[PDB]
Amino acid sequence: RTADLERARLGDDGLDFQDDAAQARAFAQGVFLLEIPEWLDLSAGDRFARQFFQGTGVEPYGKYRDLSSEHFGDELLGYHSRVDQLEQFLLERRFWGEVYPSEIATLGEHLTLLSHRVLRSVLASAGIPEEDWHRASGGCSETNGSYHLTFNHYRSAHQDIGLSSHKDDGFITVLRTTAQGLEVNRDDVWEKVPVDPACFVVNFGLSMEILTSACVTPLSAIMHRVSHQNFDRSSFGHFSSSRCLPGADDGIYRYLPSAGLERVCGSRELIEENDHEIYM
Ligand SMILES: C[C@@H](CCO)[C@@H]1NC(=O)[C@H](C[C@@](C)(O)CO)NC1=O
Ligand SMILES: O=C(O)CCC(=O)C(=O)O
Ligand SMILES: [Cl-]
Ligand SMILES: [Fe+2]
Repeated sequence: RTADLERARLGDDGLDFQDDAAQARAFAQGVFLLEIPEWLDLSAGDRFARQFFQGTGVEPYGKYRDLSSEHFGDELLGYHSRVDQLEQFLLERRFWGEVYPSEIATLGEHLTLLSHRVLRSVLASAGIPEEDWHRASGGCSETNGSYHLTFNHYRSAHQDIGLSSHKDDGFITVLRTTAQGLEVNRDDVWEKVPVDPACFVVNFGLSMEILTSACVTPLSAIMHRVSHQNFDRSSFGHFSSSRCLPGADDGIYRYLPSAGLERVCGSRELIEENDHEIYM
């Protein structure tokens, strides 16, 4: 009932699995483990995930509870109480420097560059021509995408599932979890994702699935969920999406082999539709 996931590392040539078969399975499963660089400090992010929901009486991060979507002119952002056990703080990179604590913005920058390197290995392995990467990824093949650094707290007193089954919206999710509860549906069976605090969980979102749907090896956005938590749980994730600013939306594309990119929908449109289905 626990998934047997491939483990990878970022090395001198990019994303290194144990062998080519291991990489192929990992990309086919749509989820794998990525070793956390030894120099990367996650302790401030872990603390933010434990505090952000607690209010201005709890230092240094409880005050972010007070920052609702209105403060950002973007309904996606700020503090959100979900219908599941989950409550969240979500912030897109254009606000990190102004709004996040400086050490949290730094964490977001590290993860953006790490995710950038991961995505480029995946795009190369898909055989998409390099000059199409920027438009295909809505800027994420460089550092031009939309990036959400999102903190999660599961309220165990709520008699809900932790987080309903869903696919992420974008291309790459880098997930930091230190406690059980994350499950994946591979081959129509729910399985627990092993907990390894020395690794990130990496998966693909809907944009990756759309982008590669006409390729010889389509990559899937893995269905996942968080089971009902009897004790509190927290985590955070870095989400890479096609640039989805209000007014500057880069679009979602499917790659047609030998032809080029065909536009499928808007990036914000996909995020809004997906969030709608996840919860209602
Ligand atoms: C783009 C942004 C979501 C903005 O609403 C990004 N993309 C995702 O797919 C998930 C969505 C849900 C599970 O987390 C939120 O409940 N989280 C993110 O931060
Ligand atoms: O908390 C987790 O482990 C998963 C969070 C998640 O899947 C999400 O926010 O999209
Ligand atoms: Cl609450
Ligand atoms: Fe998710």
